[PDB]
Amino acid sequence: DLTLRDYQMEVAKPALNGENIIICLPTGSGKTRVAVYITKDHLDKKRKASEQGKVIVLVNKVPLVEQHLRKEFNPFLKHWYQVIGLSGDSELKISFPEVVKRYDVIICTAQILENSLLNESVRLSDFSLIIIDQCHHTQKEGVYNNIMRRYLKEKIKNRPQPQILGLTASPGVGGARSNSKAEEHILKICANLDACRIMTVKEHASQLKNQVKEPFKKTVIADDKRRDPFRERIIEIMQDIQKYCQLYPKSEFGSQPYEQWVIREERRAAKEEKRKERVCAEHLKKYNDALQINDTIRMVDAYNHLNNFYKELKRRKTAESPLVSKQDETDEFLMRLFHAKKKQLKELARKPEYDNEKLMKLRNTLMEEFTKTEEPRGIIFTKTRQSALALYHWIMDNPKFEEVGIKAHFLIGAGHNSETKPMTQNEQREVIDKFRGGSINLLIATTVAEEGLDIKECNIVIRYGLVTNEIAMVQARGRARADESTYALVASSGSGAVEREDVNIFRENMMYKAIRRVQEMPPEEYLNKIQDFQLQSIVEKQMKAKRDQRITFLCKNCHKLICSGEDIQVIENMHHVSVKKDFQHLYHKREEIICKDCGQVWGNMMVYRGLDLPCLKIRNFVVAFETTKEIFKKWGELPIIFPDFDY
Amino acid sequence: DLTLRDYQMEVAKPALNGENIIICLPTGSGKTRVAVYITKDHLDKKRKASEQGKVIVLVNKVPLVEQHLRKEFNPFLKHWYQVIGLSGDSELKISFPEVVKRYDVIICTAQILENSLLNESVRLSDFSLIIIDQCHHTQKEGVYNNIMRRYLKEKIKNRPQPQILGLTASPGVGGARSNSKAEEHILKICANLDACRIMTVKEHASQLKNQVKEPFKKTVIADDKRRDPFRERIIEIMQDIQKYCQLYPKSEFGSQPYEQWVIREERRAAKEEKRKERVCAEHLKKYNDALQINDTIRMVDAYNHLNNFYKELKRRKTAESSKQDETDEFLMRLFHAKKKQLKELARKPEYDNEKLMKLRNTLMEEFTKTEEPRGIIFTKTRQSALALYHWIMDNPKFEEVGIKAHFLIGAGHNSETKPMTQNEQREVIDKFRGGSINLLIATTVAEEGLDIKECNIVIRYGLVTNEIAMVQARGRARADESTYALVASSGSGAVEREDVNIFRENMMYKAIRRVQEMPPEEYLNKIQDFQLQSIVEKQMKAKRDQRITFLCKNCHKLICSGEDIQVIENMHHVSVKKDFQHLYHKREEIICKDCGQVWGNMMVYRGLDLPCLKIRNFVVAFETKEIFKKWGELPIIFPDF
RNA sequence: GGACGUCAUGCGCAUGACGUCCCC
RNA sequence: GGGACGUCAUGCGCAUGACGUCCC
Ligand SMILES: Nc1ncnc2c1ncn2[C@@H]1O[C@H](COP(=O)(O)OP(=O)(O)O)[C@@H](O)[C@H]1O
Ligand SMILES: Nc1ncnc2c1ncn2[C@@H]1O[C@H](COP(=O)(O)OP(=O)(O)O)[C@@H](O)[C@H]1O
Ligand SMILES: [Mg+2]
Ligand SMILES: [Mg+2]
Ligand SMILES: [Zn+2]
Ligand SMILES: [Zn+2]
Repeated sequence: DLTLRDYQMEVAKPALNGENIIICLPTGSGKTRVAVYITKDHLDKKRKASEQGKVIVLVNKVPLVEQHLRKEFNPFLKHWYQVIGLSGDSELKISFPEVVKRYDVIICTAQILENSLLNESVRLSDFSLIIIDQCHHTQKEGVYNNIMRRYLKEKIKNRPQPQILGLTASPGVGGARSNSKAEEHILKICANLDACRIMTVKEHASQLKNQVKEPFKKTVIADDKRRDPFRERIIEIMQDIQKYCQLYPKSEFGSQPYEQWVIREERRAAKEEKRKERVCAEHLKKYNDALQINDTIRMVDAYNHLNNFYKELKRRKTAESPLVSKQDETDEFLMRLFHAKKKQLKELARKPEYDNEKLMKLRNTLMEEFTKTEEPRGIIFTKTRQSALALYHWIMDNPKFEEVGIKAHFLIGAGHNSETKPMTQNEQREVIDKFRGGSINLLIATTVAEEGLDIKECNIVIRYGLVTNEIAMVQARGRARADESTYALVASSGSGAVEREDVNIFRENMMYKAIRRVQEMPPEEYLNKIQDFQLQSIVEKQMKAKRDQRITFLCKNCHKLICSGEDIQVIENMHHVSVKKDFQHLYHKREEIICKDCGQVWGNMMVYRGLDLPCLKIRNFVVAFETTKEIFKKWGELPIIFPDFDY
Repeated sequence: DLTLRDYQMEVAKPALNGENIIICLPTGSGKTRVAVYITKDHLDKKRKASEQGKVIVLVNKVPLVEQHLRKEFNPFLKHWYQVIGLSGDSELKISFPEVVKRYDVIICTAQILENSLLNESVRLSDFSLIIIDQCHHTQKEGVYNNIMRRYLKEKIKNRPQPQILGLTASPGVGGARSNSKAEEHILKICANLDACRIMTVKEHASQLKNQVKEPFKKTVIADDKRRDPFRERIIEIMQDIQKYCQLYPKSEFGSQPYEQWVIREERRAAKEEKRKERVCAEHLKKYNDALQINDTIRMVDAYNHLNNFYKELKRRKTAESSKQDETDEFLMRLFHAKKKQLKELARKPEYDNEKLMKLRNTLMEEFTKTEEPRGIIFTKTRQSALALYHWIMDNPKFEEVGIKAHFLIGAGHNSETKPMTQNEQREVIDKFRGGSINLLIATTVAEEGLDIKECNIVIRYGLVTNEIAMVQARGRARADESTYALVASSGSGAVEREDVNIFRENMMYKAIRRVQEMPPEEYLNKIQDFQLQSIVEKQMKAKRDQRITFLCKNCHKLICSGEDIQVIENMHHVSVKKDFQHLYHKREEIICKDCGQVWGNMMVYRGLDLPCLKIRNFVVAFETKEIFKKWGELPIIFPDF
């Protein structure tokens, strides 16, 4: 039984009458339900005018396909039309061109559609309604914009195109600081979705107000005026290393500019055969990491970060199943250095009084807010993955949290480009569905929790010194819309984060005023501006179309002669491997492939057709041409390509 | 008779007792008078302890040497000590090492002292008090910081140094947006001047308040909702050119990103022998210039900017004693077709910019409050100063109500507008205090340092820079019933940029209040750390600093080899081949014979008429091609003629 | 005329963190 | 495991304009 609330109608009306539009409805309003109502209405009128009704709903996240089916599309359309959900995760034995022709309502991740459009074929004439979910991403080189680039390309050259629905809560300002540049970004994503209007709940605003409960805002600041024993004890150690190698920073200890400098320094050193310098630079990064860990997490984690790093070196340096020797002077210096000051750090880390202030501010904000209701739920937005896994263990090892009600769990990302190891797509469901059950009470999450996914309503949402953009700001507030909701920001004065959130509050307020002006804009003006942005949106692709249209291997640490370019061959289209048979002797094995001479990590052992072969990563070698030298980050940056192992 | 007011004392006290400090006193308080009182007090105590008293007062501007002498230092110290003023403008036949030894009070531009320190020699032991004027410049690779880098270098290695006075009004925040990074910048320039404290008028704040009259603030915004006929008529013309060459922008018309794009495009085109493209890109810049001129100045100036540009091409293309390409004849005709329309449209006063009517309105009311009022208009570009002058001239109602105006621009030779002489700036500024000139239309030049008369109105005409210059500009208006106005348009972003500076200024006062309240063990340890890394910042620059054919950019002809070019003096590069006489033409200026592109200018050197060549106008071809901006960017150096 | 520095604005590139999608 | 995209922070470079200095 497919109703709409009065505000939902007001926003939908022009889409029901065929106009391409963007829809701005807050989190908890039910923007997807408006999509459903529009697909049906659109499709019914094509039946009743004896015509084609094919509707494709694009998303940016695999769980949103199956979530949009179960909870919105199937219940209201499966029994009248042919509905399907697609993704890369889907195991179908049917090509996408077929799925177009066999189905009426196609929900899928936008890249599935773009993959087909790349190239019997698929094209945008085949659909009559394209609904883009979270359309603020229709921007730059995003998939959504590449789709729309084609649509717009056809429009201008035509002198039979589908209808386009944009779905979002807040379109954004695109990092701008001026009300002029707010307009310009709004108009730009209006222009990318060829919208005849951006659409907001004006006439039924009072009704919307009651549906979504706006939370109570706080900014709990931490003036770090405590003594910082752990900091001081580390900066000592770092200065002892900086003298040893004679590499002096232009930057504060425990900060980004230091981290950038010390990484540039490790590279340069490695390129110039200066082991002593790079090894110290490598170690100096880990110490710098431990400082900023001490700023945010508990200091036992900072300690552990170092302890584990020096534990790893014991395995890689100590031999097993005769040499000049792996253990260098520089290595033995740094190892001893840490082993000397270790006990001090450990016994200092277990003093709870010198743990970070932010943690006591977090503790305080939790304890009061988890004692207002008998069944409360909440989220902590930490910045790094490690800080999620740590704050979990912080809550575990702390009986007062558990006693008052808090049973917590971390919720991180999926990627394989982090030093912390991810969660599976499936493992995220396991938590999030436990969260709505009440099994898990408190999500400690990275950005992952901010957009899209259906997470239970929250009584508290804590941004633990995390600020990103205006969009994510307002998304995070949307996650807390239960009774007596609270949106807290727990930063320190030294961060700059209180002032960055305050700029986002200014930006958000610009965004509402840029929407109010593009709406009030006379149509001759609006038309002429949108056409101009679209004309230059196509030219932005032409400049990238010119951009895109454009030896020996040595151990970074000890500079040994190991491999030629001819010795390396690709497996599949990614795993590069060596084929020489002297090569057996020049590496060692641990639990992982390390240099025999120096114990530097080279890669890992794999199996391929019952053969134990060595994988080599480009991280860990200096490439020598002929003379110029280089460290490349990923294999694709090299100039010559290697042949496949087996032809 | 050398007094101090009660606030001036409070601020000076620790300097009188020998402590290195920075002094923060508003514009109109008399910070220089505190320098005078400190030099005398310092020098008197060295006489009376039978010892060396040598004091060097560094400045950043040549007029401030002669101004500090006349109006502060000589009247109170010439009759008791040996006072002198130095600069690069000074015509002395005496080396600086001598001037050190012969004089007690040495006022000079800081580079004079650094030149000597570079290298009987000069060094910082020779002075006992160094007073740095406008010490907020003691930053980065500024001269003031290179001086202090040496001072700090000696300090750390010593295990007999002078006292150091920092003079400023507002030290700044250094572009920061966080109260954490405000502290960090304050501490950094505290650390560069080795100050024991930043010093502000707290105990006698009420008295200071009365001395300096704080102006009434306004932000007169212009919602440009008018029709813009001139704009539309130009964008038409630019689209006609963009189709012709097939170079399409990724940017708005009449803006910076367009200007950057269209300059990158002219270069690329010139490197790749694509005359058609570059010539259009060159012309497209001039059209883009005329749009942003239309945004700020009157539109007759935008028209004139184009007319004069196409007039120049008539001289360079028409022969005397084929040059005209298809692309050239296309663009020329194109302008000649749409010309009369632009001219007759430009003389319609109703379609001139709104900001000008907002300016007009803000002037007319504020120049009718007092019978003798004075004021300043801070425009952005030099052209917009010279234009707003002519705007006020050609407008009898300004003159009738009292306004007699004049422009006040810069000195440099790196602008498309031609400068004022050091002397010409005095001629205006001293006329301004006389009442001969009523209204200065100035670039940034008027904001810092120079003694300009007090103002009833100061207008920032869509100009915003940093917090420092903001507060400096407010300082220029401290007469009775003073007003500080900002006249920007909603499309600028400038109202919001000034609002960030207002936030930044407020951070600055709070960062000062915290470094002052900071316990000394903490303050010491932070200053020593910034100084330690300030020296390392020089070491990273000390590694940075320690690191073929010539073809006409337009027509790509073979003109000169590297061997054909020889330097005159250490700057004017010139060709010596004698086929070379034929390949250029002469106008009123050296142009290509084939295409009429400007190559340089004719000079005389030992009675020889020789051709100067600028690197702007040639594609350098190795064996790769390149356009270099200035000769020093090339890899091989040429011998002297 | 040359060199150097500072400020504002805009553009581009790099590093790190976070997230996503597609493919094997 | 590879490729692409986006977001945040930081750093670097180039362009335009304005200003200053020093040496010619
Ligand atoms: N017209 C309606 N009548 C009744 N319930 C509705 C209606 N629209 C939406 N809902 C309910 O609200 C839910 C939408 O919540 P949510 O997904 O948070 O909104 P959004 O799509 O804005 O994020 C639906 O799943 C449904 O349970
Ligand atoms: N203690 C004082 N007694 C008398 N006049 C003073 C005193 N201090 C300053 N002045 C006057 O103030 C003028 C200097 O002010 P100004 O240069 O505008 O301030 P600043 O040095 O802050 O730029 C001098 O010309 C002088 O006549
Ligand atoms: Mg929903
Ligand atoms: Mg003064
Ligand atoms: Zn090795
Ligand atoms: Zn030529």
